[PDB]
Amino acid sequence: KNWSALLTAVVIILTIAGNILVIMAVSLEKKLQNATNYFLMSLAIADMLLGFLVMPVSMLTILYGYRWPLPSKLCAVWIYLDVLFSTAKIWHLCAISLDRYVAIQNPIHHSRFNSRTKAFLKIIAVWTISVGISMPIPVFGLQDDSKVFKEGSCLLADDNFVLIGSFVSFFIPLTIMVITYFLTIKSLQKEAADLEDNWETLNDNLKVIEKADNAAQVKDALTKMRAAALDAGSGSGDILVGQIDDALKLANEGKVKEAQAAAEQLKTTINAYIQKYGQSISNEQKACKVLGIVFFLFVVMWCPFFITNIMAVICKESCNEDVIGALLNVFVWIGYLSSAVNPLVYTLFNKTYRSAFSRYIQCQY
Ligand SMILES: CC(C)COc1ccc(CNC(=O)N(Cc2ccc(F)cc2)C2CCN(C)CC2)cc1
Repeated sequence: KNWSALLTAVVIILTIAGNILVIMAVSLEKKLQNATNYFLMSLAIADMLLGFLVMPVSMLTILYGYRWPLPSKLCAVWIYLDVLFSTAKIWHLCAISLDRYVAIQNPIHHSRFNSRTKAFLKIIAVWTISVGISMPIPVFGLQDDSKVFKEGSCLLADDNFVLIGSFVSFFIPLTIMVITYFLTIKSLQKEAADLEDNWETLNDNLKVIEKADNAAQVKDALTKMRAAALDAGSGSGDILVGQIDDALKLANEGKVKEAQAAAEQLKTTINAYIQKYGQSISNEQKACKVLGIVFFLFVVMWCPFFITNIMAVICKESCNEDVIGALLNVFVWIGYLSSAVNPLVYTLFNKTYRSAFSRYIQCQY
């Protein structure tokens, strides 16, 4: 009746508002300009399109009693959209991890000069592959009207489509995301270990310089310190390398008594920069944790719908399907609420998201 129509109607507007907020935050804040936030904005675009088009149609179908009120030729469109955006999201997320798994493994990943157009084309390519995956739904639904209509109700009825799409769209990106998340935490655990080794090497060679009577000892210690400071090529790694090379210039000239005071000043710079480099890896893994959270939430909230759809294929004879069919009618809306959940996490964890969204609240832009 109507006591559940209101419950399923708030989800649409919450999804719309939250994802429009996310789009505005990504497109407005100058601090979010990188590949990950561009992918998140594309994800928010997909969520906003899903909430603007598919969710209200599903709501009106619910209020009409799970009956299709639109022209019969548009049903194949509806499912297509419901596949086009979600398949994007599960592949957008799967993209991000992969990118963040590989774009950080090059030894100069902590550098500036991010490839904006490269990430833009990556997003376009992910959308293109999602379009290619989603094309069969309308292509084979326009020909056969019994593939998108299951005895008067507009939903996927082809068991082959259900199985393959569940494998292709849902399970494969989920497994890829899990494996890449594990490999990402394993890889990032090594970053914080090499940095500590560089810090220890710098401390050892600074101890060596402080107590010295030779001229080439300074050269050896400064060379070892030069190798340690190189690190992930931040660019201000080279400002520390440049200062070390300045002291190395003093040593190679010959004045030992002058190089030691310089290295003392560089020691203060070294401690400051390492506490800045090791802090950068902390954010590098915090973003990974937040993205893992959003992966988990999306997958878990879309799980029951796929579980029941897979159930409805193989055991079509040895499984009761009286109330189980009605379970899908709320599992689909759990999957829809997965769209609205993401901005909540963004406001819960990412500080810039919190500030921007609070700015837009309480009678303000
Ligand atoms: C041969 C295939 C390409 C044929 O084409 C297919 C492509 C995809 C699938 C599997 N995808 C869905 O079951 N849905 C979309 C989805 C997509 C991705 C996600 F991560 C989450 C949800 C459901 C469609 C029905 N509505 C009501 C809920 C969502 C089925 C067939």
